[PDB]
Amino acid sequence: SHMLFQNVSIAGLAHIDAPHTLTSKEINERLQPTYDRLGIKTDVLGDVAGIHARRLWDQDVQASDAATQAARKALIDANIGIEKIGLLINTSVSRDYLEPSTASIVSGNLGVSDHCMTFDVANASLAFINGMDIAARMLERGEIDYALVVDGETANLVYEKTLERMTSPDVTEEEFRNELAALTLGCGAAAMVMARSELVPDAPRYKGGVTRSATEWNKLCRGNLDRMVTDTRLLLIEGIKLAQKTFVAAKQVLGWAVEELDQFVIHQVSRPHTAAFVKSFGIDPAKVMTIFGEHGNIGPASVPIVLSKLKELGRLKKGDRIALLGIGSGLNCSMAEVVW
Amino acid sequence: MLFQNVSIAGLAHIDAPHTLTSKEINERLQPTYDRLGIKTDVLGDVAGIHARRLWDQDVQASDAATQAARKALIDANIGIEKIGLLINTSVSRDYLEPSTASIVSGNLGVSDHCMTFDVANASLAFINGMDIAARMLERGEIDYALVVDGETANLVYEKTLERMTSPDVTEEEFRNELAALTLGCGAAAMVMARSELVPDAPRYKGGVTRSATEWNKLCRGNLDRMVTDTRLLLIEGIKLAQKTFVAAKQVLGWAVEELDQFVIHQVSRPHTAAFVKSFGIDPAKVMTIFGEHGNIGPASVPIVLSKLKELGRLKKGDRIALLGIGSGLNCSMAEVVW
Repeated sequence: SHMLFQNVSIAGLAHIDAPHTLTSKEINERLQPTYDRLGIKTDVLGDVAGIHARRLWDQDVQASDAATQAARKALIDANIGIEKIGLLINTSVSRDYLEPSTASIVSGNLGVSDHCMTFDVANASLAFINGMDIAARMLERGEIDYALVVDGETANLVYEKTLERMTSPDVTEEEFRNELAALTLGCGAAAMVMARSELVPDAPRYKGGVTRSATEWNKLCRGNLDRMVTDTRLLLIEGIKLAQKTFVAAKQVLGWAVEELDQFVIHQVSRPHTAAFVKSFGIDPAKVMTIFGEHGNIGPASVPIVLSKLKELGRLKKGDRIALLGIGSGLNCSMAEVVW
Repeated sequence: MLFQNVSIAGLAHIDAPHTLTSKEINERLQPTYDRLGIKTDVLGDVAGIHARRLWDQDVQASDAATQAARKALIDANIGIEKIGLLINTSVSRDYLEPSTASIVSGNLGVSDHCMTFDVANASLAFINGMDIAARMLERGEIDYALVVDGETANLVYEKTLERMTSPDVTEEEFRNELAALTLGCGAAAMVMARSELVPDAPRYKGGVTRSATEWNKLCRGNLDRMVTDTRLLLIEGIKLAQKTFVAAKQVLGWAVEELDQFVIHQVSRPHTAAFVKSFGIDPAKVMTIFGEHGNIGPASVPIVLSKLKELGRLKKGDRIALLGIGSGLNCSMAEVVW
């Protein structure tokens, strides 16, 4: 068995795209005097990072609100009412308060029953996979019939404040480079209904996968509500090394061979970061969908949003072996498999 | 259906070093007490908090959680390389990203096989963390797990006290920020393990959870502010626990008299007393540290359990109930057989 999940399925899946488009052209327009003062002549966002646009919410939209929208849509996709949900896990980096959990707020909005167990899981960009794993263990045991995993991300504040700091006449080069990665973030939401396979015989199967870590690199990317500081160079270098370890483990327990997988759903930080990843592991780029160019990095929601879009586009066929890959601040790297 | 192969290998707690008494707080609030015409000692006489502990300046949650974790490892007689999972369950947190757990892990020097993340669920998160770890242990995914929790309330005291002594504050502003002055600093950590590795260790049975998420607006807190309505929390919490007991006194075969210890999360002395009274619980079987330490959030339950252990109180076979009502509302009840 290799400790892989049995009889755990995905009954429903949905994503929400934030409505307001913010182009990198517009951002560069604001940053140009700082660019000129700093001697920067290259479009670091559009040409280097490879981000042309990202999406934002309204100011008054909280993480719980975005997650709730995604959740209502996932339930419809699974054709079930909220009364069937026995577990709700929120996995977003963004959060309303220190307490209560964002999950309890979303659950309050949806109207879960008194039997519904809820809490948040936080683990940077890999948290949704952690949420799926935690749910999978309860579903496999048969403690619950259905679970919701939800994730709403809000980057409005970090965009507002970073742009203000970076347009300061007294901003330093170092501070500018430190905070630049925050301008690759985007808003969005995703939700997944998981279920015991007996209940949804034709639904895709979730097997789970492997995790490797490098927690001595926990300082590389630190973020709060209004600010994110990132060592992009070291993230690339140490990320690839960690992914290498995880891939070796993935071949051991998942029996993976790149050419035998049909889709790779990869969490993305930037275009060259992804290209380095794809190249180092000999992956077919035609099996790697990217939304980064127009939506940017949506944290832990990135993986399920891309998966949901793949389904929406009709790219997933019955029998397709789908790899869920990611490197998250930690450092952590998780690799799991979905059989459509 | 309960957990069969899950044990508690190690347990530890950290008491914060600095004492701030309610008498000392009241001296600072006295000019505001003399305005507004307030003559009641709400902290000391009503809430039942006479003191709390604060960390030194610039101590993060991860620092406190790291301290507790080092002690829990020692109590368990294992090195950090044995740990396959580390969960941080604290309300307090260093950043939104990355996890506070990854920072604690980096401090400890966990191996590249160690899985880490945070769990947030108000005062119940430690029990959530124990359950999540318990399931991985039973599946054979890991042999040892660390559940850690450090809380810091230094900033929320500094900020609230600043506000309360401002010349513009009203009687209603004042009252609604007394709740923050019932919080305390502290940290706890637990090592959990597969039972065939630790045959003498206490067994963890798991438990039940009931929720009333319709009341998620009652207690909202951040690092520098907390706003509450304690009165509503009391009635609806107890009502929730009653539903949880129906499930608890069914799945866990629970009967109040046949339980040896009650490790209960405390919001205040009156809240605790009403709970004990409502369910016919022997109050002698309910150890309390609230009077001296205040509310330590989700670390409260493991801290008291650790203190019970250190006292050499618990005996083999003791049936211990971990009980808590958390912001949500959530109510979890679990059993540990010593």
